[PDB]
Amino acid sequence: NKSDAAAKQIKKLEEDFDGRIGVFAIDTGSGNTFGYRSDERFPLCSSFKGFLAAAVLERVQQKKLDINQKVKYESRDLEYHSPITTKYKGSGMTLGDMASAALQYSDNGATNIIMERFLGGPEGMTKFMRSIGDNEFRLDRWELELNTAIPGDKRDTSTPKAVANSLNKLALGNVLNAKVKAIYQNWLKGNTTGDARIRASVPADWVVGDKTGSCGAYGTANDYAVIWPKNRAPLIVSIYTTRKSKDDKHSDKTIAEASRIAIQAID
Ligand SMILES: *[B@@]1([O])OC2=C([C]=[C]C(F)=C2C([O])=O)[C]2[C][C]21
Ligand SMILES: [Cl-]
Ligand SMILES: [Cl-]
Repeated sequence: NKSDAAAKQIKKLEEDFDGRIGVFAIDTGSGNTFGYRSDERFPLCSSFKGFLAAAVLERVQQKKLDINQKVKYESRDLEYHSPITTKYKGSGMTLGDMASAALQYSDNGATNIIMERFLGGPEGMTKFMRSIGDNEFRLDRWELELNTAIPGDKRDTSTPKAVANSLNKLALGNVLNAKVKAIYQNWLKGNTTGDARIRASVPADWVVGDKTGSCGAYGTANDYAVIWPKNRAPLIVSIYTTRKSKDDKHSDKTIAEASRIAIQAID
């Protein structure tokens, strides 16, 4: 009833913007869930940089990488949208600072360096997600080519559900020890690109961590979040969208509204 209506709201919302919306929301207290197109495929865009930061932390934790290790790149042609790597280029950044920049500012340079040097490229990225029991997620290509978001292209996609479950595992589950879990949570919390998405759908006094993607093509944008309400168990939210025509612009407000809806459905 509280779910059959939630779905109606989402279908109307996708029709409204001539597009396609995928949702998965978990209440980790009640075990309640809500889902619309949650097993349909959607492009990741930048949103996997959230999971890359987690992969770095797992390595870090196995004492295969030092979080404080200097990463040099003074002679690199930094990819477009590297706002943070660009500033430190003359001096390198720690591994920690590089991963968090991948997450928090969606920095392409940080992303690519980490995938090449420490994680085994996209295949390694996909392996890491398998290692935690995510079967849907796939990363095929690098920045920025992975952002094409061409309809029916399965490269570099996942499902809203697979994304949610995964976030749950990494942010709230037992893939990371207490120390590194806390860093991960902090990183998520300090994401700077998500104020118009899932965060705009919740009271100001809930803490949120999130990772957004914006493919910049076929109106494809997304956001995922861990939400900690005041007197309540953490929520997980997962919003994925595409649009019909290559030129369609992405809709921040549609993501926020889909977040409003999902949250009400698991409440
Ligand atoms: B990406 O998918 O992430 C991204 C880009 C541009 C602007 C954005 F706001 C964001 C985001 O939301 O993470 C480009 C780098 C790709
Ligand atoms: Cl970001
Ligand atoms: Cl964890």
